Amino acid sequence: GAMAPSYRVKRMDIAKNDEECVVNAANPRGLPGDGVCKAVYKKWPESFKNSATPVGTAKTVMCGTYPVIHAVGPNFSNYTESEGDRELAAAYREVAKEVTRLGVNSVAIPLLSTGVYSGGKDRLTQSLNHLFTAMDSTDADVVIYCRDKEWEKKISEAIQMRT
Ligand SMILES: OCc1ccc2c(c1)CCO2
Ligand SMILES: OCc1ccc2c(c1)CCO2
Ligand SMILES: [Cl-]
Ligand SMILES: [Cl-]
Repeated sequence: GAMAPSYRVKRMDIAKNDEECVVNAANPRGLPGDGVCKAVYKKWPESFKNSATPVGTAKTVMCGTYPVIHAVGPNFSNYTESEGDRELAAAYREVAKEVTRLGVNSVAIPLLSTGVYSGGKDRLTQSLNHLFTAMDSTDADVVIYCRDKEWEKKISEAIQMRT
């Protein structure tokens, strides 16, 4: 575990992370995808061997010894707000199981269902709060990766609000 498990946020490409494993914002089919998923495919293409897994689940595939945790958030275009909320909570609970199983001391994690799967809504708070609910009981250092300058500020404020 980490010395003093922390949350941090960085505004940069998760494919450049400095952590012991990465969480992909995957699609259920293990396809290269777009956004975070395509960055992950370019950097760790070997990790897409038999990476297909259902919505609300996570499936780890090793790229060398580097673990890629393929987490499948719901596409809110297709799910109801209620069912999508359940599946998004579930995906992060499966990430926490994988992070624990792997024995890593740090993980790089994107905000699931906030991009193309957001159904055109701002889900920063929804996605981050489900991230915290899952990861709070883990002792890995968590580094959240985002693209937008205003999102960085809001995620940082949310982390600091808990102290
Ligand atoms: O698409 C690659 C990429 C990802 C995050 C990010 C940047 C680029 C600039 C600021 O943060
Ligand atoms: O612009 C697409 C994109 C790619 C990688 C990545 C992000 C976005 C946020 C953190 O990591
Ligand atoms: Cl997304
Ligand atoms: Cl972002």
